[PDB]
Amino acid sequence: IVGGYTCGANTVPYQVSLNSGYHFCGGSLINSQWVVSAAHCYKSGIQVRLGEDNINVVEGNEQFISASKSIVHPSYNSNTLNNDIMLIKLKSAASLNSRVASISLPTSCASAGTQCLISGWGNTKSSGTSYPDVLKCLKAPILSDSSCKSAYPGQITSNMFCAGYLEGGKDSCQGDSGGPVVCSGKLQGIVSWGSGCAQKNKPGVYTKVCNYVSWIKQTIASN
Ligand SMILES: NCc1ccccc1
Ligand SMILES: [Ca+2]
Repeated sequence: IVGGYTCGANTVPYQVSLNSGYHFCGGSLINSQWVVSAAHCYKSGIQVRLGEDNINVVEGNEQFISASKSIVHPSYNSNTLNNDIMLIKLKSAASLNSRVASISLPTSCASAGTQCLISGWGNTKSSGTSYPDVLKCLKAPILSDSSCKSAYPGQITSNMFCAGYLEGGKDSCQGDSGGPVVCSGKLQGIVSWGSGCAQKNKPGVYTKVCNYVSWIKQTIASN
């Protein structure tokens, strides 16, 4: 997250870190045994780390649980990033508490102008590289479909939305991928892609979660 703020320990209780020897992507806990992330975060050997603040220090609220199963969206296209969503099942159910909690799925899509909370352990610099130890946060509005399409000609599908600031300075970044965009207490987006971080006229692009609620629910019901 570039241009954000320190969230505060365990204040984003649905935020998970995906670890394969190191943090490599975010995700969102949606029930005691399932995480939503980005399909482009897929790999084998995932340990889901819940209850994290500093990802380099054991601070006492962590739960580390291996994945038992990954399910990349049936229609994910890694070239266009259309349908950039995957589900991860935990080998055991997480213990839910005030610091480790699921986030509600949308009942309805969100509209441009809605404020949302974006979070992660990704790069905090738009030029160069500095990766934080503690969780970072950014409040950002959803942008209109027309603004998003103007910023990225030929690239925005019905499964994507832009959020952030056209002027630059505030955005998600590499290492935030897969993490949450929460609006009004609902998971509306997944950190997906863009062009660089926090550059003028290049806002972040997010997977539009409301389009996937039926698939998420029916996948969970049979897996
Ligand atoms: N600045 C948007 C973004 C997020 C994650 C990865 C690449 C780009
Ligand atoms: Ca920790």
